[PDB]
Amino acid sequence: LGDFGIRLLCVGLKHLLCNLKKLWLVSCCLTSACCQDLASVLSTSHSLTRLYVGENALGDSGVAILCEKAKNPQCNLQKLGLVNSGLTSVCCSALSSVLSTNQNLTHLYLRGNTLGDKGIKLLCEGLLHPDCKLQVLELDNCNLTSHCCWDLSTLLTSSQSLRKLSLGNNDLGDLGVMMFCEVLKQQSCLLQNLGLSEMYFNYETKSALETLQEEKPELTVVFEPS
Amino acid sequence: LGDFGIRLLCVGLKHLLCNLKKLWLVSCCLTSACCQDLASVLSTSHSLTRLYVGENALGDSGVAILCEKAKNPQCNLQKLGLVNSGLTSVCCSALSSVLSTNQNLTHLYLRGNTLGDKGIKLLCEGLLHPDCKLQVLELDNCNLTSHCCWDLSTLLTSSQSLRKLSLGNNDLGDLGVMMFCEVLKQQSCLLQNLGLSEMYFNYETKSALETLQEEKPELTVVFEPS
Repeated sequence: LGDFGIRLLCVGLKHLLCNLKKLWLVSCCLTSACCQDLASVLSTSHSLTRLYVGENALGDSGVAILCEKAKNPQCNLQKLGLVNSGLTSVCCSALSSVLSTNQNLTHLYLRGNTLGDKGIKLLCEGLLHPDCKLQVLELDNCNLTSHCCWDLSTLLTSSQSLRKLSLGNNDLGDLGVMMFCEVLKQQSCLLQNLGLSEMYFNYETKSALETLQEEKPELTVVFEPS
Repeated sequence: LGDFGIRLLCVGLKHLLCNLKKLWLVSCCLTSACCQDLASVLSTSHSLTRLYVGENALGDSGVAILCEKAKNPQCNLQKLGLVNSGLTSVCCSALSSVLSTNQNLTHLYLRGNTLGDKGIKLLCEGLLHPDCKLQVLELDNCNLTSHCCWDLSTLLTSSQSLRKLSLGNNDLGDLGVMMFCEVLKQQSCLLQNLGLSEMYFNYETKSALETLQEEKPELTVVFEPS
């Protein structure tokens, strides 16, 4: 269902009496060209809350379009599946704007996007905003490294809305993770799965993670690979 | 004084009654080809203790040659200036062998060599050896990152011979440095300049470094850039 298919599909999505709530357009050979129509659906639709458009060519220039309308505080978007969209840090300022302004957005899935450390810093500007209500943030293969741990650490204790943070298959660094343990103990509200899957650590780090689960029993799970 | 010049120079260096102790061949348009002759000088010379051959094309394949003779426990080499020699982690196993076996080697200067984290791991195998007597190790622009901090941390407290460690212009990470502070306090003998020059840190890290100097007064200096 390439870009043209979306132009046609959006005819129904923007239509009155269209009560569709969840729409998956994952891997539909889409490009940023279709974002102009999807953005309109997000703006006008009274019912669409779950939009999954990852595994597409909706790169930074595409997300910026979706964000221009998704940032509207009256938008009903709750879950945004911009997974393997080929995003870079370039559009994280747009995602940040949406996170900051759109109080209805509770789940954002960015895995597969090579956002790097710059992207995390930009997202944090929104995530740490008092009006951000994001609960679940997924950051697996996002090409992150240890230099972003200070910003992720900030989110772990400073974001009062965040509940889950699915860090994953990226070379984050085991030392960085040990820092997370120390800060999470400081009354963090991040009680859901912390990810860190497919991420390997030395002994001291693994010990720290096991300790965290015991010392902070309100935490659902670390979910180490071994 | 290219490789040929060295072949001629070594005639005097290998000669009896040649009491030369310090020789600088820095930036002399040398390649690994000359190492065959320099290595012979190191093996036979009764007086040469200071050999500086950096800023040359004496890459990994060149160092391996020098190491083959410098590793000899009867070698009089004390300072080895393999600075900007264009070395990679490939020859660090050779340098490790020298550090482990040659008890007369007290200063090793590797700045400018893109050794990376793999190089540090390999050097540590030698540096942490009970027979290693190295006192000064220079690692400035060595293309290191935060993933080597566990091995450097081990070096900081486990090597009883090391006195100075000139970490420098590399993106080591400020979190990594904070770890160094914590371990140095554990009766480290590394009381000389810790380098970390031209390396910029966040507030918490700078505070930790200033604290280290106050809490561990036997430490000569951290030497932060600001």
